[PDB]
Amino acid sequence: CEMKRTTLDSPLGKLELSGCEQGLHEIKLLGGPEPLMQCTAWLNAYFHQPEAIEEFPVPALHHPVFQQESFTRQVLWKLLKVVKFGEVISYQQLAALAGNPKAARAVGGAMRGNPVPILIPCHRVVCSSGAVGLAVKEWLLAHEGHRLG
DNA sequence: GTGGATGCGTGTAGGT
DNA sequence: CCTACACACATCCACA
Ligand SMILES: [Zn+2]
Repeated sequence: CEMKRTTLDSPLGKLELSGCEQGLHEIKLLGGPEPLMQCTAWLNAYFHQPEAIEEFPVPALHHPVFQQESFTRQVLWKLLKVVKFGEVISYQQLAALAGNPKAARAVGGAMRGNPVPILIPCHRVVCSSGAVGLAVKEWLLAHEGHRLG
């Protein structure tokens, strides 16, 4: 893992993309490799072309959580593959969806644990009460057309 | 290790 | 709607 970084300007501020050649390791908000370019492209699309987003290639993930099966990995995967743009799901819904229905709260942890936010929409996961750096979650949701309250 | 403590949840229940 | 509470549960953390 000979680490590589790169920072991209976004509506949210400065996103620092870091990963190796075997994939993206992490997307982090502050305020030369392919999985990095793919991710940069993808992120740009998400911000200025959410229509053709499903067209841009998802970068390869190489963060340790993505190096072996873990409930947390199952979740993050399910979440990315199932819940698409503009949609939302509740912790428990995802929990069951991932396999474990009673792991609603664990899923919350999995969300806290996501190393690649925005790419892996952990913002699209809300409370089964409809309830929703909170600013950013709300900004992403607004960007995906959601109401307030 | 193991074992208890932890938290981005949720349904039930009563109170304002 | 809101504080209170009981519970289920993958991780984390400190101690052995
Ligand atoms: Zn790597």
